Amino acid sequence: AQFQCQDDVKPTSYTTEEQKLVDQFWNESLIYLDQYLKALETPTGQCKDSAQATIQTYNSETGKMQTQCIMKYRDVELVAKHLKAVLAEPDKAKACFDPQKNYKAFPLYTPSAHVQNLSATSKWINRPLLTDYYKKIGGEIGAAGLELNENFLEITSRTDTTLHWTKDVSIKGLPTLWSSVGWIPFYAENPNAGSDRFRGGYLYAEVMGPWGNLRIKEIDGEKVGAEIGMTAQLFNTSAPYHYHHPQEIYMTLTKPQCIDQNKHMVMHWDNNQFKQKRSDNGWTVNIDGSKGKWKKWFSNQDPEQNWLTYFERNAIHAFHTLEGCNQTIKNSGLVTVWARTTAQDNNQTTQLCRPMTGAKDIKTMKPEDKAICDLDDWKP
Ligand SMILES: [Zn+2]
Repeated sequence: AQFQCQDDVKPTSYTTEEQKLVDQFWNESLIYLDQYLKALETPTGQCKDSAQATIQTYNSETGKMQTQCIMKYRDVELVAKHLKAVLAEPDKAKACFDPQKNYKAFPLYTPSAHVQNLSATSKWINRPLLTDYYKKIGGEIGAAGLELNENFLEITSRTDTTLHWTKDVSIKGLPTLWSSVGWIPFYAENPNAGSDRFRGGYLYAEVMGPWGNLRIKEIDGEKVGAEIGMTAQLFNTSAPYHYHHPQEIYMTLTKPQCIDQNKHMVMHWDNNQFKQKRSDNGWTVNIDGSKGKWKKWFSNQDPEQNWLTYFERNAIHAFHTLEGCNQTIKNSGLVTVWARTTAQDNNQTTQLCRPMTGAKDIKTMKPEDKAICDLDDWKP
């Protein structure tokens, strides 16, 4: 196959010792992506040819979760095709791989010196530390960011990968990968993103994609939509309802300490539980989960049974860690393998629903608060 890299992949020359640091990073990236392919393709549940994914946590007509065999989606099928191509000719794919040591698009971080010390590669890349970032920010956002990043290894180690993976894709099994990828405090500076603790207690990283370490633009003239990485959300946080054009996949790694520690919601934009009104080339979606109505929309997440979920375009979704033992545990959270399938078409912006009661209530947003989501049509 023919690989065309993204335009910001620049030729590089490493010393012999530096090349070994890159190579270990690359090798663990390939394990991660091979395990990702196997997680998509290995049959589970009542699916014969691929993994069974939750696509609605509450189907309005059945009052029950709704699933689909994940490789029935053509965009997922193409991710798998492109992963197979990468794994079949990794020397060619490696031309598009870079440790992002001098990446200019935006800042990338390592959680802490403790996490940095997990690999010679991470020490060499020498990303700025999130413990320094959040000490400077201070306040309640900084307090949450310190709590997450000071305890990052413990939070991301409380995982069980034995049932749906054949190798430990967590930070324990792939420490060079998890310590060297670029971590992004995606919500820390977003005043619309809800509570201060959620904003400081959220991180993601991208192994493969238009902003990852592996940045392939096209394979055999096909645009690579795959965008694959990981997320970490501190316990006792709730996110605002989210939506966006790209389809999205989460695989839950955290082993919960109570069945309701980590709850998620995904419901299609046109679900009859919401109120929709046509807007100019879009939809206004009003969400009223008040007075306990939200509870039936949210499902428990775990690495065995409810481990896989796939979000169709503009599906409303949220991750919620306030219930149950979130009020007794410590140094815990929700850690996942994360992906989007169409990162090179339509609007990649992560959209946030907003409180119906105005900006005054952003800092307490939670599933029970009435919200408005301004969805845009995507291109066919
Ligand atoms: Zn999302």
